[PDB]
Amino acid sequence: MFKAVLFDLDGVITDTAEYHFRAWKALAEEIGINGVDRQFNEQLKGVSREDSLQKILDLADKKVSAEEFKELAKRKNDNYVKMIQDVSPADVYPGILQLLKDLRSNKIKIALASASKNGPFLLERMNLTGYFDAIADPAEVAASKPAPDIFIAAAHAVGVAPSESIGLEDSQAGIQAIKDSGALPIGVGRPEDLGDDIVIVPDTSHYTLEFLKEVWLQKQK
Ligand SMILES: O=P([O-])(O)O[C@@H]1O[C@H](COP(=O)(O)O)[C@@H](O)[C@H](O)[C@H]1O
Ligand SMILES: [Mg+2]
Repeated sequence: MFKAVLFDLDGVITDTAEYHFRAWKALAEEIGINGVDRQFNEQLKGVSREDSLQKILDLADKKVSAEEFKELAKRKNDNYVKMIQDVSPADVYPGILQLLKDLRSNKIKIALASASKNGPFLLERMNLTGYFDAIADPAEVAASKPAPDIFIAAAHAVGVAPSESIGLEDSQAGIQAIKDSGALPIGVGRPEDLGDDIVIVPDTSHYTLEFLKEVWLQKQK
C-alpha cells in the first residue's frame, strides 16, 4: 500500500496558486510585460520564484540587470506575502483536512513537497502544521521543479521510498517532478492543462483516502 503522500501546497491544499498568479501578473505588467495570462501561467505553476521571474523575462527581448532581477523577485514576494496574511483554516480546500486526518489514522506519512518558501507560514495560517510529518525545505534541494529533488527529499524525510508514495499536484512542472521521482502522481485541475496520461481529478474533494487507494490498486507496471 502506499506508505506516504507528498503534498504540493499552492493549488492543492488551498487556492494560493491564484495569489501567485495575480502577484506575478502585477509584477510583469509593472515592467511592461503583458503576456502573463492564465494560459501562460500554467508554465509558472510549481516553478521557483527565480525561475518564474526568468520565464516572465524571457517574454522580453532585452535583459534586466542583476540588481533589478533581485529587486523584482523581492517585490513580488513582498506583495504575495501581504496577500496571504488573512489566509485561515476556512481557506483549506475541500477534502484536504479530512484526507490529512484519514492518512494519520491509517499511519500513512504526510510530507510537504512545495517549492514555496512561504509554505510553513501558510500551513500555520491554516492550522495544518500538526498534520505534517515533514516539510521538505525547497532551499535545500540542488534542483527545483520540474526536477524531482523536492519530492525525493519529502519522501526521505518521512522514511519512505518515492516508489511507495503518492504525489498530489496541480501543475505541469510538479507532475513531471513526481514522475521522475518514482512516486505516483494524481493531479488536480483540467485535462487540457495537466494531460491525459495520468489520473487527474477536477477538484480536491476527489482527494479522499478511498480514491487514493482506488487509484493505487490500479497503477501500471
Ligand atoms: O505549488 P507548490 O506549493 O510547489 O508552490 C510554488 O512555489 C513557488 C515559489 O514560491 P515562493 O515565491 O513563495 O517561494 C511559486 O512561484 C509557484 O507559483 C508555486 O506553485
Ligand atoms: Mg501547486
